[PDB]
Amino acid sequence: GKMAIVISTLNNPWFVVLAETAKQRAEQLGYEATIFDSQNDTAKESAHFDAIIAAGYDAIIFNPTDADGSIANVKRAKEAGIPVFCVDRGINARGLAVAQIYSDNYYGGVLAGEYFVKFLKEKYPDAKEIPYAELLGILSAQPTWDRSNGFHSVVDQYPEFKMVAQQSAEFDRDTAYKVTEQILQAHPEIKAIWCGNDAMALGAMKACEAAGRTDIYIFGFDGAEDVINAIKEGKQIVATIMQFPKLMARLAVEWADQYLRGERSFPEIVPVTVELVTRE
Repeated sequence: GKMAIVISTLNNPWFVVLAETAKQRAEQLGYEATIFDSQNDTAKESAHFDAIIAAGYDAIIFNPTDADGSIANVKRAKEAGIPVFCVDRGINARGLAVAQIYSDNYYGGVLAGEYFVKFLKEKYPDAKEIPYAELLGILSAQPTWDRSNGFHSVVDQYPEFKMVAQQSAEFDRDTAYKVTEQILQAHPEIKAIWCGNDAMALGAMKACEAAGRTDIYIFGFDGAEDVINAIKEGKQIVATIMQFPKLMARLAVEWADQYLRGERSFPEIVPVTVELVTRE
């Protein structure tokens, strides 16, 4: 059998790992697999779907370019009797894809908020107020808000923690440096910074270092090598959340295999868990 891997782009290592891992796993499970690159263009994606259908692929492993724009493509595959398993990104429709597998950003935010409170209440057990800042990801991106909302679902229950600044740094390291530099001038009372990803945590740390604010504790998300090393080295970044993209890609392929072997009972919306990383 053959599986088509339709990836949103290959211009970012995150997506390359997803596509290549899926192809590898399909081959391990005895299938042929081919990667199709949509190049962040829903029209290119649509053309790939039509080619894939015409060529009679047995399953599609899909990373959509747009949660709305990609719906019609999955519907055409469904009408052609080709099962679709989404990975990393989803579509805003049910009953079309067999399953939509994604990293549990909301739960990661919950884990991060829990540790934020644990760590900071250990450092500051008596403080009436623990002011902090939040760096958001890209405002239009679902992961931005799943992470932030998860964090706040925990931290907002502890009124002593006071968010005195909240701003996007675009999931970007250099932007986070600039934004953090400004936040430190405007809100020097902060004791901590919660960051929607590791790139932004690294930028925040460099801004803190430049300001001599080595006392401020920083919390991130992704499990990037540089942040894991910073945490392990006892730097002021003290936590992150590890994601498992290879497990996500492999799960989509494994479920596709299971489906072709006759299984039909799959949940449609499928979070793949994440894990807290700390000094200790």
